Amino acid sequence: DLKLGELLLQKGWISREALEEALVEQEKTGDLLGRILVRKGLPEEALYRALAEQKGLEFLESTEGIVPDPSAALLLLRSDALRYGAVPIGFQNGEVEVVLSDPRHKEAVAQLLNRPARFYLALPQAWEELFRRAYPQ
Amino acid sequence: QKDLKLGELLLQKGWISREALEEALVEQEKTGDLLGRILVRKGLPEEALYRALAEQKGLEFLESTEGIVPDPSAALLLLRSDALRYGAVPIGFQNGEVEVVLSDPRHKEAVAQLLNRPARFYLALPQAWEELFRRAYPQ
Ligand SMILES: Nc1nc2c(ncn2[C@@H]2O[C@@H]3COP(=O)(O)O[C@H]4[C@@H](O)[C@H](n5cnc6c(=O)[nH]c(N)nc65)O[C@@H]4COP(=O)(O)O[C@H]3[C@H]2O)c(=O)[nH]1
Ligand SMILES: Nc1nc2c(ncn2[C@@H]2O[C@@H]3COP(=O)(O)O[C@H]4[C@@H](O)[C@H](n5cnc6c(=O)[nH]c(N)nc65)O[C@@H]4COP(=O)(O)O[C@H]3[C@H]2O)c(=O)[nH]1
Repeated sequence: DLKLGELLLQKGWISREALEEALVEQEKTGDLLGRILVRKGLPEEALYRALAEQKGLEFLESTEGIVPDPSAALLLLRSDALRYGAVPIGFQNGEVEVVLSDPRHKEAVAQLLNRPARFYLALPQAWEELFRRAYPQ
Repeated sequence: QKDLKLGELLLQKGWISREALEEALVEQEKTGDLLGRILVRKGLPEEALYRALAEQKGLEFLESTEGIVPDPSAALLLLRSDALRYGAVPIGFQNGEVEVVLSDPRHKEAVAQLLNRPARFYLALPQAWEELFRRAYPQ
């Protein structure tokens, strides 16, 4: 499995020197590598596609057409949906479809859901819009 | 940003190296291929090409067309044959401008002259463009 910097280097979004400079910057700042690269010109959508590939998620370019199934939303308390950044939106072939806000949360969410699931990843605004739709207050 | 060449823009953005751009331009010297086509074939992400080309012609790059509900009244402003020939899908209206999604930034001027009215242009990747076209203009 590839690290994020290598995935992006291979794709050609960043240069070798750019990756080295970002890693050197991270040694002093503690920032996530992805945030540094985005600040230096990596599109956020390109970052998220690479992070999705690294964790076996499907990146969703848009959430606007999703109609959240209330039956699926039942599988997480709203408080858990927010804290874990996970919106169950529906079912497909006996799996619950779940949209994550952060690929790092895949494992924690999957363990908790404890059932076959298909994981998606969405950018922060599209995720928030989808979350409010599925879990209205 | 509208005054820079494609290579310069990609260099400025950190998406191409000076070496890669030199190679591509020298090969174009012999082949006459479109420059972005050469760069992509040598490994430039197609989306990096489209983002730079969008900046160059003042177009808004669309990461996705899947959330667009094409307004049938805007689609009337182009015959289907023109929509496909010019690679332009009129999708709606905002503030008295028509919103138009292009498949190729090089066609912006020809579409603008034809529409003859205030317009807001977008650029979408080929697959995303074709999907939107077929929705706005079923056969
Ligand atoms: N939601 C979100 N998640 C992000 C972001 N950036 C990175 N991640 C994810 O969070 C994990 C920790 O990244 P890190 O703090 O930068 O720590 C990274 C980084 O310090 C470092 N390193 C990362 N990439 C490379 C590389 O290409 N070459 C070398 N030599 N070291 C790398 O290894 C550590 C683990 O790398 P990864 O396996 O890829 O695991 C990454 C990656 O899965 C972001 O902006 N947003
Ligand atoms: N849909 C689409 N459009 C594309 C593509 N590649 C380039 N274009 C666009 O089409 C125009 C013609 O580019 P070209 O035939 O390769 O002709 C180019 C190229 O031969 C050359 N040249 C291009 N970039 C550079 C550069 O950075 N430095 C130098 N010295 N010469 C360049 O100057 C000419 C004008 O360049 P531009 O102003 O950028 O104008 C470009 C650019 O707007 C593509 O792959 N797909």
